[PDB]
Amino acid sequence: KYTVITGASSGIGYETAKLLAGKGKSLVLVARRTSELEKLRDEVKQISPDSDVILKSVDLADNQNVHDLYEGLKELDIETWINNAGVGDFDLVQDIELGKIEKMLRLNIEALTILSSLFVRDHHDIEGTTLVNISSLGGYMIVPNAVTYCATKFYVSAYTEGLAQELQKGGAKLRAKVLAPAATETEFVDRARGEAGFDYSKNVKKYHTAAEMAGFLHQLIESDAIVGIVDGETYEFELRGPLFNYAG
Amino acid sequence: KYTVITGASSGIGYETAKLLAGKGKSLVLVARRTSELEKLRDEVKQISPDSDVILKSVDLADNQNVHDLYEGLKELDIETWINNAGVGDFDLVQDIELGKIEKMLRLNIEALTILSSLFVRDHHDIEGTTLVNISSLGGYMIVPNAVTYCATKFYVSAYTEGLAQELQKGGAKLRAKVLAPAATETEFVDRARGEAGFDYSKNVKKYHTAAEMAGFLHQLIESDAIVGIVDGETYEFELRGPLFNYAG
Ligand SMILES: NC(=O)c1ccc[n+]([C@@H]2O[C@H](COP(=O)([O-])OP(=O)(O)OC[C@H]3O[C@@H](n4cnc5c(N)ncnc54)[C@H](OP(=O)(O)O)[C@@H]3O)[C@@H](O)[C@H]2O)c1
Ligand SMILES: NC(=O)c1ccc[n+]([C@@H]2O[C@H](COP(=O)([O-])OP(=O)(O)OC[C@H]3O[C@@H](n4cnc5c(N)ncnc54)[C@H](OP(=O)(O)O)[C@@H]3O)[C@@H](O)[C@H]2O)c1
Repeated sequence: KYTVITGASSGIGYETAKLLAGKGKSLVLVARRTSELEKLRDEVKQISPDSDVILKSVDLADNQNVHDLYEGLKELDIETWINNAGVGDFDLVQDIELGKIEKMLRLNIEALTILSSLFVRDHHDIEGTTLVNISSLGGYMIVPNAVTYCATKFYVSAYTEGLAQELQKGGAKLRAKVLAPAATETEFVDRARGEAGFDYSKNVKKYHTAAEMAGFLHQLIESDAIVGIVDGETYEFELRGPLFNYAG
Repeated sequence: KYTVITGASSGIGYETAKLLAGKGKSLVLVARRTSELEKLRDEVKQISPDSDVILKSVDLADNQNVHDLYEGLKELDIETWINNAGVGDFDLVQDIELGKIEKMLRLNIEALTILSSLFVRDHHDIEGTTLVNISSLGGYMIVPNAVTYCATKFYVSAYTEGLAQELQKGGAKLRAKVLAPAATETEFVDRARGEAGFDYSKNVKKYHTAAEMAGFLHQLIESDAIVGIVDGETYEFELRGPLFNYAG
């Protein structure tokens, strides 16, 4: 029985793999950097010798890549699916690189939608399955100079909040949860601005570590809440219900 | 000086074209059905003989099609650009057809974002320019049995509210606005559920006509408001500022 983590090679996804390793889970680790994946597998195996680990070097910004990934995993007994892979961009709309933004839409929205839909299709009446989508506090609150990114996270928030409440109204066994982290110390900002070495310690007053966020992720799965969100003012992690208006 | 209307071959975008023709506007009308576009052009020319009308039979669910479209109109004086083309789907996530949902993302989110981005890049400091993105009350309110579509309208809402406030803080001359219609008598229902014939008169208790929505759209342009949103209870058209939290 497997937990699937896209974007496992660094950051939130990486620390989540090490946490579920310590809980003895078997994992499917997806990302492009095979070198990083094989590195994380070794740590998983050292943490948890009897945990089986499958790697998938896959660029999820391509739509058939996404379909092929899920088709390759149907042989498997998946209890948890985590759409963690995701990139930002810090730029005015007038200055964006259309190709980077397009890649972002395809990763942040499409891959997550395709994978959520296929998983929902196949696991909606299977007891004990969970679907976790990673959004951001920026999916509930627009941040200046990250308009296009925030909009992809509002999509993930509204998508997953609606899907969660759809499954509840339908008595589905599958559970669907959305995580909304705040400043988390990952490679997200370096990747977003295109240059490495941004120092959270020196530049950001409030932020969680990736290992902390992996724990909040684990709390969310182990709970009845649809939303696990970091409050922007207190920086507390709160398990709670949907934030967006629902017509049901 | 031209107003670009995507999804002009029916519904809101069509009635808008006629309304603007009655104002003497020149029009770029984009859609797939050349049949419906030519017919509209005849009607526009009868309304307004000296209005120039350019037709563009384009499928905007293809990202290269979207790019080609903008590049073909870079030789025009565009004052207003209206991202109106969009489709819905009524279905549980577990039942969606992956292809229709994917095209919906490509149309509702990507095309709108690509055309929004290029227009902003080229027009932000051109006096008297306006960008209008057509969301829905479903972009501020999740609706059961339409989770994915709502999600795409939440994206359109957050993106355009973000962009609008971005341009304001920067002293742009370009104005960005979002229209959030409620039940609007168009082909939208038929296209979502894949068969023709849905009767608003007999099935929907509250709804605007497509001509009414064209009027709210026009009043939105003739306003200093970022959001024009129909109230779901009273069905009043309200011109107001953003609805989502902004961190600026
Ligand atoms: N960090 C924060 O402050 C923060 C705040 C709110 C939300 N988030 C959300 O956190 C999630 C995790 O990101 P992170 O903060 O941990 O950042 P990160 O350290 O940059 O990790 C991003 C992950 O996504 C993978 N990825 C990126 N593009 C990919 C692609 N095209 N195909 C496949 N995998 C791809 C990366 O691996 P490869 O490079 O190997 O492909 C990596 O494993 C994201 O969804 C992000 O939006 C983060
Ligand atoms: N009607 C409502 O209840 C309601 C409420 C809120 C929001 N809205 C929004 O209103 C907007 C306009 O739709 P409508 O309600 O007027 O419905 P509609 O009558 O179906 O019009 C949609 C338009 O989009 C065009 N279109 C669809 N797919 C396209 C594609 N792939 N490429 C290019 N053009 C495409 C259609 O023309 P072709 O098929 O000829 O290409 C048509 O002109 C949409 O954004 C919709 O979400 C509608």
